[PDB]
Order: sequence, then structure tokens, then C-alpha cells
Amino acid sequence: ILPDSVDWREKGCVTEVKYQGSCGACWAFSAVGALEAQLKLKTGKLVSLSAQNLVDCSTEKYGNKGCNGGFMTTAFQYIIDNKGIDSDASYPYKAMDQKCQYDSKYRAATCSKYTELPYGREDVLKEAVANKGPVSVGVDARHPSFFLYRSGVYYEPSCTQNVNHGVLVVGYGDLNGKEYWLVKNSWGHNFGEEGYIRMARNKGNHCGIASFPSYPEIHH
Amino acid sequence: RILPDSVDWREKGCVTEVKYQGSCGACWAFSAVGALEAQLKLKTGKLVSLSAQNLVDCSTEKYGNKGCNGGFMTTAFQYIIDNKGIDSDASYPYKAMDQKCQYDSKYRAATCSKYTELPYGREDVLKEAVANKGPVSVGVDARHPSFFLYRSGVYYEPSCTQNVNHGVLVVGYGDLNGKEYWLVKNSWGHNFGEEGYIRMARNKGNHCGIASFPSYPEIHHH
Ligand SMILES: CNC(=O)CCS(=O)(=O)N1CCN(c2ccc3nncn3n2)CC1
Ligand SMILES: CNC(=O)CCS(=O)(=O)N1CCN(c2ccc3nncn3n2)CC1
Repeated sequence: ILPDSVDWREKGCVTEVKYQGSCGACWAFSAVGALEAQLKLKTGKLVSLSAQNLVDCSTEKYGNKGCNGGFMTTAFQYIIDNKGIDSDASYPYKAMDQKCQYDSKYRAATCSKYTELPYGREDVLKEAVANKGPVSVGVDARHPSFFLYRSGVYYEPSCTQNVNHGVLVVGYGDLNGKEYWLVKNSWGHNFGEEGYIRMARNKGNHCGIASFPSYPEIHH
Repeated sequence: RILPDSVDWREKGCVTEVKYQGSCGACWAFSAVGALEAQLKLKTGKLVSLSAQNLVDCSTEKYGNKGCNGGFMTTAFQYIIDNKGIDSDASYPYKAMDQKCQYDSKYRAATCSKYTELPYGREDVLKEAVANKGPVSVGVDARHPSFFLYRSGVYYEPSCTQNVNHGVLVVGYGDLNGKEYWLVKNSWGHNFGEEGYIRMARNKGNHCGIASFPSYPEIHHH
């Protein structure tokens, strides 16, 4: 039986909200956010990981275009193949495409594998969030309502399953019986609920939130 | 590692005739039914072309697909799961255009119980899956002039990228004159390449993104 509500912030597995700026690196923030929780579960250390390392190094060979978009799964595969990702501290975020400056001397995390959840299954996503950790997802954020969101459970009638924005599901619950996904965004601490959006849950895969979920894992 | 050096699923009667998608970007749909066709043959002993048009018309907005304007092999598989079936090509023929969903369970020729996405860019994992499970849905970069003009041998395009735009089916692998290849069934009719097939470079750094996004469906016992 799954818990009615989950929040990975209460378990000390979620870093401060970041600000992607004018660089379309949401995919990179989504991927490091998921791995940050698994690093905390593995080492007891909460460490922001380097989104810039993914933008600069997980490039053409991973089907990624840095500030012009990419994939959380191919980010995870890069971390696998690369045998690490640097700390945000050692490889900070500049909101630009740069030459790969990865250095193994600044490795903060590894990744052994990743798992893609089945298309559109909100019950499978609930299990994964309860049982495994925060989950990288794509949502359709290409509606003005997403940008103007301030508080409560987000529902956009024009929302589609054509997802274009990488974010991190860090929990779920209900607001007076209105069910939501708790979503960490990468638009800084002033966006929505101090960087978070509660997106309608069990509403026919609303904005494609359960379209393409994935989570990484660390060996041991 | 421990796989056969060559595979060709046409030797097992698991591959249908090459199809012609025409002026409709339904390669995703052809890729998906092609993979499921092999699994249907392995399960029931019968080779039956399945309805790419059924996917175009029915596996739509909900599945992140745009019919003649592109889609995904995985969300196609998910549609066949959710729908509990896919009609035969014969009952629901291909028109190279977007139509209203006309799926009818009276003409169901296959089901799907699950699908599997392979890890990004791992040609050894793709080899195992092709040997051990059957044909595999993949995306390739088919944007380069050289691809349209391919006639024979092993295709290697230095300008190829991992930006894939075209859904096709890996039906085998091997080596020709000291070049390792993937055997790829295309959906541009039998005038294209080797009666509708292209041999694409294998173990050449994930050439044209062939191993970028592989997937295969399965059919369970009940
Ligand atoms: C600039 N914006 C971005 O970089 C965001 C990209 S995203 O989060 O919107 N999303 C990532 C995952 N993706 C798929 C697609 C098919 C699939 N089949 N299996 C997995 N996937 N993943 C779709 C796009
Ligand atoms: C008109 N053209 C088409 O319809 C062809 C589309 S495709 O075959 O080129 N290809 C399908 C698989 N797709 C992904 C992407 C991300 C991902 N992450 N995980 C799995 N995927 N799969 C990429 C696109």
C-alpha cells in the first residue's frame, strides 16, 4: 500500500532550487536533481551536482544540444560512460554552452544504471516516487499559465502530452483532496511556490507528467 | 559477448515484406509494427503484417504522436497495450494520411504485454537483444544525401550524427568484407537500397545514432 503523500525535501534528499537563466538546460537540472537524491541515499551527503558538466560534455554523442535541449536518460548514460559527474561547486553553472571541462579529480557522484518508467502510468510514477526517490520527468510547460503559476494545484485545460521541459518530481499529495505531483523547477526560488509547482495528478497524465519518467541509481 | 557472429531474422520467417510509407512521416509506426510482427510469429507461428495506419490514426495526442508528422515506437507499443490490440494491415490498410481512429477488435491480429527500451548507445546490448529477443525498433539519422542514394555494401557517412529523425527496424547484423553492419529494414519500398534494406556500420561509435533509442515489444503467454 503506497503512502497518501510523499515529500523528499523532508528526507534531506533535495538541493536548493537552481536558476537555468536563458539556457534550455532543464534536462540537465532534472538529471542532476534525481542523482542528487540517490547520492544522499548512498553517502548521507546532500551535494548539488554540476548541470554545467552535462551541458558541456553530454553533447552530440548523447543526442543533446546543451542550451538547446536534451534528455535526462542520455545525461545518466553520459555519467555512466564518463565514470562520474563533478560537483556544482567545482564546475559551476554559467547558462552557456562551453567546452567539456570535466575532471575526475572533482567527481562528486557515479551512476550505475537508469530506469525509464512505462508511458503515461501515474500509478507506476507514484510507486517509483514513494519507493525509489525523486523522478526526472518531462512536462508540457508551453502555456502562459505555467509561467504565471504562483500557488495551489496547477491544471491547464490546453495542456498536452507534447512535453518540452525537464523537471523533478520530489513528492505527491493532495490539497483538500485535489491530488498533485510536487515538482522542483529550475526557474529560481522566486518561481511559483518558492521554486516548486504542484501539478494535477490522476488527471489523465496532465501536461504529460508521466509520459517519460526516469530515475538513476548508484552501485552498492 | 557470447552471441552469434551474424543474425538475419528473415531466415526465421519473422520479417514481413518491405512497406512504402509514401509522403507520410509514419516510419515510427512501421518500425513499431515490424518489431511486433516478429514477436507475433515467434509466439503463434504466423507471419502477419500489422496495421501501421491503425497506429497513425489511433496512437495520437495521448501517446505524444502526430501521425504523418512523426511519433515514437515506445508510445506506439503502449497504445497497443492500452488498446488491448492492433488490427492486421489487411483489415486496416495504409493510406499515407491521417484518418479518424477506425480500430475494431473484430480485426485484431496482435497484442502487446510490455516493451523494453535499451540503454543509450550500447551496440553490444543491441547485439544481444537482436540475437536473443528478435528485431529491434531504432531511430537513425537518415537526413544525409548519401542515405537516399544507398545501393549496396556497408553504409558509413562521416557527416552522420546521433540526431535521429527516422524510425526503422534492425532485423540482423553481421560482417561484409571486414565491415561489421546492422541489417536495417526501411519503409521506403523495395526500390530503396538492397530491396528495402540498408546495412549500416556497426561498432563505429553508434553511427547515425542506430543504438541511441532501441526498443522491442513482447507478447505474454496469457
Ligand atoms: C529544452 N527542453 C528540454 O531539453 C526538455 C526535454 S523533456 O524533459 O521535455 N523530455 C525529455 C524526455 N523525452 C523523451 C522522449 C521520448 C522518450 N522515450 N523514452 C524516453 N523518452 N524521453 C522528451 C523530452
Ligand atoms: C517522422 N519521424 C519519426 O517519426 C521518427 C522518430 S525516431 O524513430 O527517429 N525516434 C524515436 C525514438 N525517439 C526517442 C527519443 C528519446 C528517447 N529517450 N528514450 C527513448 N527515446 N526515444 C527519438 C525519435
